[PDB]
Amino acid sequence: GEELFTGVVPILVELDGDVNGHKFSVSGEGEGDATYGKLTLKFICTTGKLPVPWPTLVTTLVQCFARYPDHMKQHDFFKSAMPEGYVQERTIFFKDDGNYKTRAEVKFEGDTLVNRIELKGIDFKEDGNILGHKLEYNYISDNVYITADKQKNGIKANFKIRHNIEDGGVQLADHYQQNTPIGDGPVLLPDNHYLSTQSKLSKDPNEKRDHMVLLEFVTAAGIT
Repeated sequence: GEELFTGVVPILVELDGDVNGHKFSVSGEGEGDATYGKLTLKFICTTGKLPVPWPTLVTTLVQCFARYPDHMKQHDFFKSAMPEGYVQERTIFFKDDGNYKTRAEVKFEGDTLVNRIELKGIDFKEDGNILGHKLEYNYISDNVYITADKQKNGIKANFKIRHNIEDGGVQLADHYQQNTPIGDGPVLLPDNHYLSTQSKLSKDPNEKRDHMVLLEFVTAAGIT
């Protein structure tokens, strides 16, 4: 499975979302180079204006592109599930606001790594930081804490994203994650570790559609 990642791999992302009844879709394209933990992606809202902030979608919109140090390669669940892929599910609780629930299938379609996602958001405040578009657009950086889930032959993870708000404050997004293989072959069930992830958000100055450019680095850590 890891052999599929030694070079540059094209990526396609497709998301359908509904947040407090606001429906939208996002498409993305780019490439990943797991040797360097490196992702370059561009996302477009294909239905018009995105009804939530782009930064709140970053985590939802391919952790198989993590750089695992040589000494940790036996702990890389994500690549070990390929090419058949895995189901990635989250609940994302926005403190003092609504939540997202997401279900994605991440797998190869030929030579392209595809992430197909459905997102449902409920209980948001119409004037909160999310539906009110009060978040900064710049960077997200944090650590994804992974543990084995022997019962689903997969993994769980938990992490926090501390989104900066335009007034100087913070909007916390508490993430709970589960991944389960699609296929029936052996997978690597890891010791506890984390992915150190840095996402840089930008705009394509020639792009008139509502969009997000992402440069991301993802590195496994936490084992000696």
